[PDB]
Amino acid sequence: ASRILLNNGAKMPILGLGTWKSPPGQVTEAVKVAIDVGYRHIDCAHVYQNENEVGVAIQEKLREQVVKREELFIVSKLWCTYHEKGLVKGACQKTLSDLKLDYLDLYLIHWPTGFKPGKEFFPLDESGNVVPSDTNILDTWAAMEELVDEGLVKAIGISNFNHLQVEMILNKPGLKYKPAVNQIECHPYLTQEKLIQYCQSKGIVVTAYSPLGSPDRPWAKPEDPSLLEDPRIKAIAAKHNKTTAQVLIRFPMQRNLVVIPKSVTPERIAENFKVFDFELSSQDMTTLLSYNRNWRVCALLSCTSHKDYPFHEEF
Ligand SMILES: NC(=O)c1ccc[n+]([C@@H]2O[C@H](COP(=O)([O-])OP(=O)(O)OC[C@H]3O[C@@H](n4cnc5c(N)ncnc54)[C@H](OP(=O)(O)O)[C@@H]3O)[C@@H](O)[C@H]2O)c1
Ligand SMILES: O=C(O)CCc1cccc(-c2ccc([N+](=O)[O-])o2)c1
Repeated sequence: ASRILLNNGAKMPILGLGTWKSPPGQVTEAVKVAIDVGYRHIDCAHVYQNENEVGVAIQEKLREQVVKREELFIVSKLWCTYHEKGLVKGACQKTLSDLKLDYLDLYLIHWPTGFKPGKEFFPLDESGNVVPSDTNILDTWAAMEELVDEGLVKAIGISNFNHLQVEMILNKPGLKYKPAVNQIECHPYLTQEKLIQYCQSKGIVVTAYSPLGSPDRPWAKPEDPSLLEDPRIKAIAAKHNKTTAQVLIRFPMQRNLVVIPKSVTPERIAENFKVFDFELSSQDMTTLLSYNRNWRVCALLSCTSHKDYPFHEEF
């Protein structure tokens, strides 16, 4: 099956196109190509600074009648500087305006860490520490629930929440809507078994981000581990007559995850979608899981003292 059922009753395509780091001059064509070759889920965020350009592509394909709005699954995320209850709606509305949509299929709290509101996405003190917000995440969640009730979003969820943070949302007094999704980093070097099992056991769908290990991350070092170049993964790919990237995308799919590889290269966008016609064996899956080394692409030193920093806990 190409979609997974969410706890709001909607179906979410298990493959989507990522857009973090997609240059604004290239992302419009990337999204157009993606839709042309079958993608029906785009992962966006205000902090990526390219939602207007993503929106241009979506709008053209809707106008062209290449795809109906009901067939698309568009995801965006509430940035850290908008956790205050009174800022949530405006942040969502700005994203809707940029994407040129009247609703989002899914809106995520991007990180559990709230930051001081202002123009800067990462407000810093004079010593380089991020400046936190005092807004309780449970209050941010209530504000997210209001978006469902106002028709701006069909589903709400969370991202980069650890198990205790997920539990805190699930245990919120007066909880109205459970989170539909937790979007987290996940790949063979950070397999996330514990957190995934917990989320799935609660009916929360997990989306795997950076499934290729984010080789274009700005802080990449030459000596870092590289999934795409791992000869063991290359060997599994060769056995199946697929590329290493295709194996890396298929892997989370077979764990009942959604996966959102990013590309702005038309040939790769197409390659990355050709993952529905082969199966990794259980042995392949266990072998890929065995490569776990708790290696994390996405975490910032500036945030490590924030009270809600998610990655101190084991999971
Ligand atoms: N919620 C969060 O906090 C969070 C954090 C990180 C990421 N995300 C989401 O997850 C998406 C994916 O993660 P990511 O962008 O970090 O990294 P990724 O999808 O793991 O890797 C993207 C990199 O892989 C390259 N690539 C793509 N397909 C390839 C292929 N078939 N062969 C070889 N190279 C290929 C891309 O190059 P080209 O583009 O040049 O083709 C790009 O450099 C993001 O774009 C974003 O939407 C969310
Ligand atoms: O958020 C995205 O989707 C991409 C930008 C990014 C990349 C890496 C890290 C953090 C980030 C935001 C907050 C923290 N933190 O460690 O608490 O890290 C944010």
